[PDB]
Amino acid sequence: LLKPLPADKQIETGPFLEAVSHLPPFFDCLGSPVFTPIKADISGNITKIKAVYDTNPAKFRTLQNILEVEKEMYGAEWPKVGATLALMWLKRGLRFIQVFLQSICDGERDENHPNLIRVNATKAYEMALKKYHGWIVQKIFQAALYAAPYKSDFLKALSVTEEECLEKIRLFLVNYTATIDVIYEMYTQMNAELNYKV
Amino acid sequence: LLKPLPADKQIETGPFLEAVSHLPPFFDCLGSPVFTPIKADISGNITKIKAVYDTNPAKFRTLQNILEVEKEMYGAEWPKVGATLALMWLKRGLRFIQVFLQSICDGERDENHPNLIRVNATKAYEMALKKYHGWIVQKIFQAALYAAPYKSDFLKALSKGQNVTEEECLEKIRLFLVNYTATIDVIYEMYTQMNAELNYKV
Ligand SMILES: CCCCCC
Repeated sequence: LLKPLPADKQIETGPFLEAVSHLPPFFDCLGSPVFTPIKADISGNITKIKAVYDTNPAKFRTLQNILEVEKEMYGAEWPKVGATLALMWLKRGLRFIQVFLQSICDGERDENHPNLIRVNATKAYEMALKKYHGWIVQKIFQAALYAAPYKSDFLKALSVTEEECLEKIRLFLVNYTATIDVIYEMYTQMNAELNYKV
Repeated sequence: LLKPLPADKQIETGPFLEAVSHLPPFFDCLGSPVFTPIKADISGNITKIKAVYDTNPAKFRTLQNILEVEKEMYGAEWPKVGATLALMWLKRGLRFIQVFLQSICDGERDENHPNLIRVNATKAYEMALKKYHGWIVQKIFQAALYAAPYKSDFLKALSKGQNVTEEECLEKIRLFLVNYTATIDVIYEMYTQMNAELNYKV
């Protein structure tokens, strides 16, 4: 469990990194090597933010410290630089995981094919990543969906019943959603969000 | 350039690793983020072979030493393990680069769609990797060719900064290919002789 947001809504870097380093394996529960590059991309971001943090933990104590310090340090290159860029991408993946799991927990599905995960992953993708992907990467997303597991199999890998698995997940989603929201609002407030497409 | 093959055809782990270290950036010359995971995968292999070798340059002096030693270390798990597995996959990416450049150089081409490299990448894929990829990854490869550059850009990017003609670029590549092609053929031969090749698919 991620720690809850303090009153001031600031996120301490070290403990954020520690918690989110546990999430790349989420993609291993999908059950196919097709999803390895996704895990590697999210891990990459985390590694890079950690590297910046470790150069000076006091100065980069919060995620906000990271953005404001880097903004001065890189001037006209910022925000397409350093840990600011890595976190800009990381939050999108983290949002995918949030929308995806929330959707599953809320019982969104295709009534004709309730044990697929297509409508949920497609929803998450739409809300988290689609806007930042060119048409070629979107066609790759579509191919990758044919590697998706059965919902029941994914929930089994995420592990002690299935009805509770969903409840553990709902409990996880509280502070996770709240933290991700704060990070997005931070990017918006600092005009650190970019829109280029891969 | 890669060191030449000696008489004994034993490939020295340290130089080889140093030479192939220059190759992952090849994929950056393709000009799209779509090829990044391929860069990362080949780099991964190189790094893993280095981590095993660094533990004892002497015991792992040769590529053939890696296979011999690991065979003993890991028993029934081998060859699906360590640097042997890493190089099993590395060789396939290296052969992709071999076949693809070789093709380009030799011509080939389509010319109902004249200056797209779909045909050269495709030959290279078929001959090096397709057999080890299941239908989803192959479908992914198909979508990824849409991101492939035109020929000239590619060559432009390969020599980038040095100031060369297309013709000059090509012959530089041809020169490179001699100890590279020879070296990759020897690695493939070693895997066959040591019964270290696996055929599982991704
Ligand atoms: C480099 C991408 C810019 C997006 C902001 C409008």
